[PDB]
Amino acid sequence: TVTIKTPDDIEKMRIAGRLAAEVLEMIGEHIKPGVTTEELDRICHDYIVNEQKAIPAPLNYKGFPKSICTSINHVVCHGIPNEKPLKEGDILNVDITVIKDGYHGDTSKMFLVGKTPEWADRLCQITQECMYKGISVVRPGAHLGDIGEIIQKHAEKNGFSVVREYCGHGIGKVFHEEPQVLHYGRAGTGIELKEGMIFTIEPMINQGRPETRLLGDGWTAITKDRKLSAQWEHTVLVTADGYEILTLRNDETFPRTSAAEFELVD
Amino acid sequence: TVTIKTPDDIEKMRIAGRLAAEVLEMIGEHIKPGVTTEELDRICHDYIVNEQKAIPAPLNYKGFPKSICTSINHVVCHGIPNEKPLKEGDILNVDITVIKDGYHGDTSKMFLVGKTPEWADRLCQITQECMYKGISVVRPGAHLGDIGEIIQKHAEKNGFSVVREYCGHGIGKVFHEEPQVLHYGRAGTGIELKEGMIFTIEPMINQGRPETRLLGDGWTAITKDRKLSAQWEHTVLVTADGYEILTLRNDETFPRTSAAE
Amino acid sequence: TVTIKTPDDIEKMRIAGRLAAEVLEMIGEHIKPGVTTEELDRICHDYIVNEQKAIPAPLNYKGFPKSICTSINHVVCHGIPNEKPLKEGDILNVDITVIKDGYHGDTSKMFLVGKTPEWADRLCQITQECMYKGISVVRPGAHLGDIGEIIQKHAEKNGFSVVREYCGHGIGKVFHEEPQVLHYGRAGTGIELKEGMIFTIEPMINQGRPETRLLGDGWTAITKDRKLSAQWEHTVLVTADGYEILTLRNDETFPRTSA
Amino acid sequence: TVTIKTPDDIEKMRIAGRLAAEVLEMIGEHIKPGVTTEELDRICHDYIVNEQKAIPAPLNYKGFPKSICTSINHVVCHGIPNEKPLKEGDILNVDITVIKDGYHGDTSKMFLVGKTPEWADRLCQITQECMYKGISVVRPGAHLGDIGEIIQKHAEKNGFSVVREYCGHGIGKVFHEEPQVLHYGRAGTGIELKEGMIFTIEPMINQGRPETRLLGDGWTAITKDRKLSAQWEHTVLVTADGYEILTLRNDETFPRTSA
Ligand code: MET
Ligand code: MET
Ligand code: MET
Ligand code: MET
Ligand SMILES: [Mn+2]
Ligand SMILES: [Mn+2]
Ligand SMILES: [Mn+2]
Ligand SMILES: [Mn+2]
Ligand SMILES: [Mn+2]
Ligand SMILES: [Mn+2]
Ligand SMILES: [Mn+2]
Ligand SMILES: [Mn+2]
Ligand SMILES: [Mn+2]
Ligand SMILES: [Mn+2]
Ligand SMILES: [Mn+2]
Ligand SMILES: [Mn+2]
Ligand SMILES: [Mn+2]
Repeated sequence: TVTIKTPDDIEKMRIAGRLAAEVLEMIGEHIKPGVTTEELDRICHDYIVNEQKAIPAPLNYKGFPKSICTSINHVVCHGIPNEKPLKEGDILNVDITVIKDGYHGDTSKMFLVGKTPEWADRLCQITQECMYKGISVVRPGAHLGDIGEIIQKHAEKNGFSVVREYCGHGIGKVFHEEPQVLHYGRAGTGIELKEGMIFTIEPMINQGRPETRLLGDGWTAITKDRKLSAQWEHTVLVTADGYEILTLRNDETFPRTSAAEFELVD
Repeated sequence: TVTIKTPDDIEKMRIAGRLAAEVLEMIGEHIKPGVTTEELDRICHDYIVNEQKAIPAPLNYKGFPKSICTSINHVVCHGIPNEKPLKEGDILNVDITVIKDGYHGDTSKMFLVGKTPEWADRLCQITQECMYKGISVVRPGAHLGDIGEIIQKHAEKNGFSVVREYCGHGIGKVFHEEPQVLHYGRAGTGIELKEGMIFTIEPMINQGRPETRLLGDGWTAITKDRKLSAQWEHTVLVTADGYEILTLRNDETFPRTSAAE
Repeated sequence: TVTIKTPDDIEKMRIAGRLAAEVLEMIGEHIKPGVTTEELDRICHDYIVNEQKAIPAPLNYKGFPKSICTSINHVVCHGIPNEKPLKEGDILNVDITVIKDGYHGDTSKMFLVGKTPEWADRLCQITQECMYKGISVVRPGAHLGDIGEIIQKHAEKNGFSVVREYCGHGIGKVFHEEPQVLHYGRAGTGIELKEGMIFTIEPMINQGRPETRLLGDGWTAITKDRKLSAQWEHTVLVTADGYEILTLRNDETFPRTSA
Repeated sequence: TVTIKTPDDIEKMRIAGRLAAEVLEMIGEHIKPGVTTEELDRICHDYIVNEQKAIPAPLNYKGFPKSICTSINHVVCHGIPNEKPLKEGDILNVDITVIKDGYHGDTSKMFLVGKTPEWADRLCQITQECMYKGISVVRPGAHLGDIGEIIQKHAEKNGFSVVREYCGHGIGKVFHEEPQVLHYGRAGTGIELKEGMIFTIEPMINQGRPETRLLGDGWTAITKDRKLSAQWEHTVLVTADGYEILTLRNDETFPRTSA
């Protein structure tokens, strides 16, 4: 069963969600050619632990040895931070998860490292759109398939493919719980959404074919065809009216809630 | 019945050979006019070390300063990656060796950079044909000379010459071991091939005359006459009844084994 | 290190070999269109256990769920007896191994079910010849490679191909022991044969390409091109000056031994 | 380069071989104490010319003055038939070659005349075994060395030595062609055999040391140490996967072919 969070859980989830967003607003300043993913990891780790008084959820999670995941270029997800420097032209996903007093906030974004090819930029833009469209359909009475279909149609119209081997997930006082949030599928299928459900929408969208391959560290997934892949992620609450993005950043213009979306249509 | 078993060493050589082949498959998509050979070298080195969790065997080998060899046009072999960009019309050999947990896989292939002249295309095709002919005679009871004869005949019939001062070699847990695999000679001579032997066939074929000379850096060999030179290389295992190419790529149509098409 | 059977081991292997042969001699009378391979399996099972006072070696061996293997048409080896009826035109391998007081006799033969097409008959014939040829070169001083070369030359010369990833095997008080016996290769290579070695020669020979594919049950191997495949097997003793076929049937005219 | 025979050549070589063998079958009844080798020569000459409509190949061949060779006792080979009678206790090699319509068949055999010295019969039997073992390794892919090695090991195990100064040879529409077939040497070296080659295996095996001495007649070779020497010879075809003995006699029990 999918857990239904109480009003109290939801307030604590807003808090965790705001912190994870703040790690991303903070780290952007440090991202330039030459900085290593491990130095970014150390910066996020110290911010989360020393300033936010919280804990990086990935750390030691099923063996994962670092505090954040850093996925660059043809890396699809779960890249382990290391001493390899960022190179101008890279696209970088920084994926944060913060646990504040037992509650998880999970979110990621793409960064452009110095000057980047314009078509890498567009992959990143289109992928964020896919995420935003997936969020736009969330409301009580929608079905999980609604989210997959709308992401999949937008990616595919743009000549990209959706990664099927990884999905979004319920999130709460546990990092990964039901449901599996697939980023492909058919409208009206899968479980029905209810107020108080909380889950991530985190589409991985590849420039070429959808298949991935795992490296020998057990975590780093790359595109089998070595083409680019981008991801963005938010933690989403189902509200009485529709959705609330718990991990919204201050640099984002997408409406935080169905209520803010209704207002702007006036 | 029982499913066939292979010695451990042989499966670890098949892994090393498949990795070496994948580096060539990978690097093809990066080769175009304007890319420097030192840039190819960095791309290959990072893919071997960071993704394959393996080691570029050429690196610091007898002092060689790079991770791959890049040999262009009248360069015969062992060209040192550098800051010179590839130009339209270049022929380029990229020669990889990977060491995966101590086992080596050694292979090279010719790339046509942009629109190349027909005579450079013909040199590359016939050199590849020479290599595949050499591989085709490999089986228990073949003699090393069979490989040199078949290559020499195909090269010379088509107007080309064989470089004599470089040869293929045994390979396994060491990068270079006995035997010397000459790309010229006479059938039925030299040692008899035995099942489990692994060695390379890597003919260097010249547009003009066979003589080469070594430059100042002690690695870069060039044709004496300054005409083109092409090379292709595979790592080959002698099997119970024929050959198995350990470094075969997905883009190759030649059969991986004798059986076996 | 290949085990060398002692004279007593040899008497015991002869008994097991004769029993495995008599299972094929027996089951032949039951094979016709309409009979299911799970019926054949039950009949062989009851014969080995209740009559011979022996054990069907394949039963529960690495999980194999039946007492014999029944490979039809494009199936290469290890087919699992089941509810499908034999059809007119099928070729069928019944592969038997009996354990009689701890000693194994392993043998298989092809059956032509009703009227069979000429190309199926030819394949079965040439595979039998291949197996007999492989048997004929066995003597002390020969090498395992002599068996693979003679089989593969006879197959290929007649347009057929040799399955490469499955082989014959030493046999004794254990079902599968050293050496691997490839049905392809070069004469004079591999281990040297000595009196008292016992092993199988069980070539699988394909109508089209050599390659095979394992199905979902983890056992049933089929030709990759779905063309026909045939197998014949015998358990073979290296004697002082040639061979002895421990699993010879009385329907066979090839000599029991080289002398 | 060794010549390769066509199928028509081979049918003709079969005829020449069979005729050569038939001379040895015919001559047996005339071998007894008191018969001279020149009488055996004349009888074989007349049989070949008058009855087989063929020609004795040794006649006038490089000066040789007779139709057959007859080598007795310590004579190793190429004895010239003459007026000396066979004596109780002799061992005698009769070496025949017939040309039939241009094709040659070359074969010899030992005869024991009456009561022979006691280790003379075994010399002759071991020499025939040596020849048979040489034949038994012939197939495409074998090496000439394989013949040399198997013969030499059997001879030396029995305390005998192999004559090195003479050898077997290619044969066909010519009496002596490539390659030299040495009766000593090392497995897996020398010329590799191919289907359609035809050559002789004709080991000369000495009771004592291997060295020979040539007599004044330029032909008759004897053992330097004067101990007994024996020889047997057949013409051998390399077939698709083994051998065919073109000069087999009806008195022999070794198989005509590997098949
Ligand atoms: C090493 S655990 C990383 C998990 C990732 N934050 C996710 O979105 O599930
Ligand atoms: C299910 S075990 C199959 C064994 C088969 N009789 C063989 O030859 O090895
Ligand atoms: C600089 S060492 C390069 C050696 C090369 N890969 C070979 O085939 O031997
Ligand atoms: C005097 S010619 C005799 C030749 C002999 N028959 C041989 O085998 O060569
Ligand atoms: Mn990526
Ligand atoms: Mn995440
Ligand atoms: Mn997530
Ligand atoms: Mn078996
Ligand atoms: Mn060149
Ligand atoms: Mn090499
Ligand atoms: Mn190389
Ligand atoms: Mn069996
Ligand atoms: Mn079959
Ligand atoms: Mn004599
Ligand atoms: Mn002769
Ligand atoms: Mn003769
Ligand atoms: Mn040889």
